[PDB]
Amino acid sequence: ACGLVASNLNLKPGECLRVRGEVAPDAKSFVLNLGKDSNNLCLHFNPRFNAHGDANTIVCNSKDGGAWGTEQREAVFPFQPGSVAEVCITFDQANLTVKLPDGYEFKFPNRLNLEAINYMAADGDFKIKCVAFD
Amino acid sequence: ACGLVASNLNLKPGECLRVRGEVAPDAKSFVLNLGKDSNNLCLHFNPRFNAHGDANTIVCNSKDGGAWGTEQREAVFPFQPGSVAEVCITFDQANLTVKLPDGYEFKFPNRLNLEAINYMAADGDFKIKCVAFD
Ligand SMILES: CO[C@@H]1[C@@H](n2cc(-c3nc(Cl)cs3)nn2)[C@@H](O)[C@@H](CO)O[C@@H]1Sc1cc(Br)cnc1C#N
Ligand SMILES: CO[C@@H]1[C@@H](n2cc(-c3nc(Cl)cs3)nn2)[C@@H](O)[C@@H](CO)O[C@@H]1Sc1cc(Br)cnc1C#N
Repeated sequence: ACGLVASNLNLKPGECLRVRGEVAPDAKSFVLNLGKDSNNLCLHFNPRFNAHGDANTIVCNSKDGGAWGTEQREAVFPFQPGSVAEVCITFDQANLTVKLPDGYEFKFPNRLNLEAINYMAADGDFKIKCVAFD
Repeated sequence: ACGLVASNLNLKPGECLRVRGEVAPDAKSFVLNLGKDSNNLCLHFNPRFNAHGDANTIVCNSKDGGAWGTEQREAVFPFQPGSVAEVCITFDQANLTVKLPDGYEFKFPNRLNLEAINYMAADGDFKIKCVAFD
């Protein structure tokens, strides 16, 4: 975790986390992690421009006691090298809902049953401009 | 800090950090810490409504290897219990500049000669709602 790390977030079900940043002009990939701590992530949100054998694909996963879950890939890639992008995340007992920069929404299943999200971390080719907590 | 803790901020000289939060309805005092880590703070920003023998006074200090420096007190207190408040902070080699909710500005000397601020923490009667980087 070499980008921003925030802890003690106490983000509750139905509350909105908003992250705005600028995608690097030569971006390969970037990451937003949410969960309890670095080893227990309800969401690893990983847009891949050209990385790990994916092109223009969002890969999401969970991490439970340091172990990756099953990957989920999306049908849409509303990111552009160089461009500002905002991502909004909420959750309930069943899913996280991720709203992307073109307003497209997808759900990622809530695997860890967290009562609250206490940890967020950013990494890769995305410079954070702001974060809002409900 | 029961409040938000952020690390890897990489805030550079001349960049503006904007922190917006909610002052608790019955607020006694709150803290914003900036520096290298919890033991090495270029700014401990401590508005005291009624705490530690101060009434409606901003106390600022530095912390160097765990040691509190010489306290600085301000003549102005533009905070109200049960309100939103924003503080904006920048620095150079000589001083931090703190801009308060009514636009009042004061300087606090840069005693640790930090060339980046990597650590922020909130504590006490203030819930961080938003953080912006320039
Ligand atoms: C390559 O690693 C990635 C992981 N990764 C990316 C990053 C970073 N990117 C930046 Cl930017 C900064 S840090 N850190 N770890 C992660 O995205 C994971 C999600 O399932 O996929 C593969 S590992 C993996 C997991 C499973 Br399940 C199956 N196959 C593979 C692979 N390959
Ligand atoms: C009381 O403690 C405070 C310190 N403090 C406040 C908090 C918190 N407030 C919240 Cl809300 C959450 S955590 N934690 N530690 C700090 O503000 C310090 C600044 O100089 O003054 C005194 S200690 C001190 C330092 C010096 Br130099 C001289 N006298 C004293 C005292 N007393």
